[PDB]
Amino acid sequence: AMTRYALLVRGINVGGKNKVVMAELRQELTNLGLEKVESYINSGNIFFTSIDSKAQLVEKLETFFAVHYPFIQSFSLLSLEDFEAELENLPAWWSRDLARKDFLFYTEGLDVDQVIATVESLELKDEVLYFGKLGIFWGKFSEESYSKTAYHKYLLKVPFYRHITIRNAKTFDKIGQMLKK
Amino acid sequence: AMTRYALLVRGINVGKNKVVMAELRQELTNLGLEKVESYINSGNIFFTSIDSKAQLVEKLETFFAVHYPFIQSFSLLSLEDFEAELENLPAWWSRDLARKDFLFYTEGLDVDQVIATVESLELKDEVLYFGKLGIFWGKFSEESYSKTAYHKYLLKVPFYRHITIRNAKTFDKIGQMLKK
Amino acid sequence: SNAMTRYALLVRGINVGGKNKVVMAELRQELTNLGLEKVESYINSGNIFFTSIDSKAQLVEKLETFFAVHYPFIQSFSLLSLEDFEAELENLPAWWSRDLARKDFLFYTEGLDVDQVIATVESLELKDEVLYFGKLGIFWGKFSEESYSKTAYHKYLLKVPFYRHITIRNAKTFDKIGQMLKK
Amino acid sequence: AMTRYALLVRGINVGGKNKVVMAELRQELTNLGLEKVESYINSGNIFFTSIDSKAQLVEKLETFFAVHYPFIQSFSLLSLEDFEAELENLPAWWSRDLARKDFLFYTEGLDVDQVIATVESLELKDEVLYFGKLGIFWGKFSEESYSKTAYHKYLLKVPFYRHITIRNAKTFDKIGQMLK
Ligand SMILES: [Cl-]
Ligand SMILES: [Cl-]
Ligand SMILES: [Cl-]
Ligand SMILES: [Cl-]
Ligand SMILES: [Mg+2]
Ligand SMILES: [Mg+2]
Repeated sequence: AMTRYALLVRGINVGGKNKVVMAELRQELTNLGLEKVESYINSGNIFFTSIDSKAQLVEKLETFFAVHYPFIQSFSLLSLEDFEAELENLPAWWSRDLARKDFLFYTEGLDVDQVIATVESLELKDEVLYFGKLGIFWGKFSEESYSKTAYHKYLLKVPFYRHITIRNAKTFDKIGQMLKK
Repeated sequence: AMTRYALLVRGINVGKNKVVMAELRQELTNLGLEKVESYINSGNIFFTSIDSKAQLVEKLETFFAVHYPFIQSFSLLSLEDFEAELENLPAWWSRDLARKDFLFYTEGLDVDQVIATVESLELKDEVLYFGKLGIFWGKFSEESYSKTAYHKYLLKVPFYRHITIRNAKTFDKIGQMLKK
Repeated sequence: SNAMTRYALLVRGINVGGKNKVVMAELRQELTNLGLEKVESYINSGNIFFTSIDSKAQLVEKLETFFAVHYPFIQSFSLLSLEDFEAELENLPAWWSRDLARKDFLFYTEGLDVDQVIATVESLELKDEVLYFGKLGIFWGKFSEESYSKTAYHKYLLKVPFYRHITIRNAKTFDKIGQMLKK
Repeated sequence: AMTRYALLVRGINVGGKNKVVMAELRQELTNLGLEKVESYINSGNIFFTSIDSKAQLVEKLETFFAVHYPFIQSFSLLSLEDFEAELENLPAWWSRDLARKDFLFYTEGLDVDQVIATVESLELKDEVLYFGKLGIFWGKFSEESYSKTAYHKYLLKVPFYRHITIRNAKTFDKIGQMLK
């Protein structure tokens, strides 16, 4: 059955490199046979519909990126049904006005249980996190204490850093909206 | 364009101020720098980037302030910068002086004030030349070394923690790593 | 022989450390040309599923000959049927479903002297861990990340002669293998 | 191409600790994917063949030792081709009947410029040394004068001591033959 997906990528359109023009990428994916292709902002949030199996889509996209955008070396790919399931188990604090709220989306092929063990080893300070099914909800309470959080101090040190796609809560919401189309 | 840089830091891996090179190289890779390499353990890092130098300096300052807060100055220079310096080496820089050091300037340094401070020192059995990236400073003899301004006065200057000192062999190694 | 049987073919050591490269789409096509049917793969670590009515002995010989020519770094493999796997599911340790820090299944490979593997494993001094010898391999649970580096699993498995002749999968992948076989 | 390497370590199998059982280590390295793994004596002379890049092999071995033999903090890793290049430039005195002939092999990551400056600072007596590509050839001529040599009196003082891997000339020769 036709399924809608969100395809999220990291590390693009920053530092004057890894350039991806959204209009071009939407056209490319349309030309590969993905339907109703849309995007949001410029960090790599792509939505499309397909009847192909998830495994087929992952192989297609891996092949496409390896040839045409080889700096895209990880991506998250999740369905409307996956996201709806996540929306049924949101932390109560996720809706509150914390200073910063980020969602760390897992990517295809990620060793999630190892990520969880690594995150669990960090000593958390003025922050709260919850392991969801598509990624990690991670809230930091205050701009006063932000620089002392494990999020701020240690994320660049973790082995999984380039293999997660990080978005703020505003974009997390928008991803859900765009999946419902 | 894609530019190769040397990032040099003072005061690490001595006494404390611990930095594991393999960790730093991976952290800088995560920060977005490419083809990150290091030489020995005193803080000689090489990377490629097409980002503007001003954005590189800001990213690195922010990075060190969180991850290695004892790194409170650094030198950042390009291959092109180094090659320009190599075209105006003092003739004495190639001779067997007892000691030869290069004092690399750091980002944000008030170079004109450094030059005024250094010119105020009474030199003895030594010669120095103000280059574009820093100061070439040769001391002729071990016998006379303890009477040199380099020995007697460098710890007395305000700019000491804001220069990165390397010996001549390491200065050459930095150029070779930039050219790789 | 006599019935169309669904098999899992598991290999170790591929697509890691910048070598031992196997492209899944290529392998699926090549095994289809070899005469295996409905060939599917899970992820990239070497988990292949196929259907065949050929005898297991002939399947093993054909696969050995195939790898020797096409992927000579594949020097052992596990080959098991849906029936085999369902039999293993009837005999899971009670702790295998619990929230241990790490759970792995060490799948035996074709031609392996299982009795030697058992004797070697039994010679190891276990610490914060538990293992059970199943039909298709060894269930091996490690209770905690804080004690993991003191386990025999961690300290000694690179020392054993059988290491390159078992195919290690985590419990989540063990489950996925069963799901892929049952399709 | 398949390349043969020698992997040399120091400080093992002495002083009642730092135990490495050669048969175990050979098996471990085989299990990591290294081929035709062999060893000589018990001081840490291992030989293996691989298609992996030198950089890949260094990282593989560093990671392995840090987890499984953390007292192996340095190592020498050199190819047949490296050794053959060294064999084209042997000192003429290396075949002569000196009382003692040793080779100080450099290790991965060693600050070789530092080592060279430190060694050059020593006052040599009845001995001769030559700086090769892979390390230092160091001959002591006579049993009667051995106790006055810098090799005997000063080597233990150097900061680099635990970061080089010392072999006698017999073992140096054997390393070459095991490389093929
Ligand atoms: Cl965002
Ligand atoms: Cl000043
Ligand atoms: Cl004087
Ligand atoms: Cl020896
Ligand atoms: Mg847990
Ligand atoms: Mg001769």
